[PDB]
Amino acid sequence: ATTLKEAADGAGRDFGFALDPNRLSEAQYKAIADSEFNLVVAENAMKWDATEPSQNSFSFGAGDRVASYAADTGKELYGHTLVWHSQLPDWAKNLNGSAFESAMVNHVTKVADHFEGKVASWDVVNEAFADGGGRRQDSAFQQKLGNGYIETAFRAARAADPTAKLCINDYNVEGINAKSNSLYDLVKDFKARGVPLDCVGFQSHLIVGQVPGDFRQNLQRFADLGVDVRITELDIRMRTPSDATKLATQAADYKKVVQACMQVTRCQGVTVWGITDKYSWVPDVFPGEGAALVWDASYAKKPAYAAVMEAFGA
Ligand SMILES: OC[C@H]1CNC[C@@H](O)[C@@H]1O[C@@H]1O[C@H](CO)[C@@H](O[C@@H]2O[C@H](CO)[C@@H](O[C@@H]3O[C@H](CO)[C@@H](O)[C@H](O)[C@H]3O)[C@H](O)[C@H]2O)[C@H](O)[C@H]1O
Repeated sequence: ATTLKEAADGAGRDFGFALDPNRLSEAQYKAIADSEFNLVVAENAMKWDATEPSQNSFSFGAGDRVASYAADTGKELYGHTLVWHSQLPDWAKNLNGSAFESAMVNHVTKVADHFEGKVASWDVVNEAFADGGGRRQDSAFQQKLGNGYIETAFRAARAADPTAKLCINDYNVEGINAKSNSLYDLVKDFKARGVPLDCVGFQSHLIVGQVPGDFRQNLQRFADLGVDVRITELDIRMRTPSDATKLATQAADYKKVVQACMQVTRCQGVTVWGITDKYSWVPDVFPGEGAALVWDASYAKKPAYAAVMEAFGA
């Protein structure tokens, strides 16, 4: 293999990236997107703010651009995300009770219907749980609808799209801890009761030198509930600027994550949360952190690149 795409293809797995469709007009970004990945997810274009800016008025141009990119380049398309507490438009936050429930249901229905037969899998619900266990505490969905909203969302998604793989996605659930235990309980419950649910996403926004040693064990116990698993938003951030030591540790870390996936038969693959450090979300959220991706800000391959290739068995 001479590309990460070839390595993943050869392994029978997915290697994806988070796309900003506006960056496709930057030819270097498009060249790498085209050649190095066999799956794409919209970094932002399919979120609620991006798709339903006012009640029952939809703006699918950006999401369609991502879908068309996937179809044109023959990549799997992964859908992110139907229900998420973050970036929720004010019009939705202003609704309550049944009016809010109906807005959620309408959103799930219209977005899943719009992309039906193009999007292969959806993050139906994103970030429902709390670090330390139990439900997230700053969510409009949890606060207005309570525990049942997750099941409502999954059933609505299946009603709209009978075949798409329906996933729940979260972060800080890579190791076995109170948060991933809560997520595990729900997955087991849903499968026991026949609630539509096909997959679990592990975001894997990790810090350099801190990959959970129990990641494989955790992925495996989820797979054993009878669902697929996926590493959905991998990046491994360090204190900037990078140096040789940090880049080597980061490379080792990428290898650890991709190997954990390789070691679990139902792990569909790994998606990294962007292409280049140039555009990574990390520096804006974490002051003085960054350099989290496989390409640097000048689109040079970092040591992480060879580590990913090696881990896919290339
Ligand atoms: O936080 C990282 C992950 C965590 N898991 C779920 C996953 O969805 C999340 O992704 C991040 O999700 C965040 C919120 O939706 C995104 O951050 C938004 O990213 C947007 C686009 O970069 C930012 O706003 C943009 O600013 C630009 C100014 O040059 C404008 O061009 C855009 O129109 C404007 O929307 C928003 O302030 C910011 O809130 C990040 O790009 C995206 O990487």
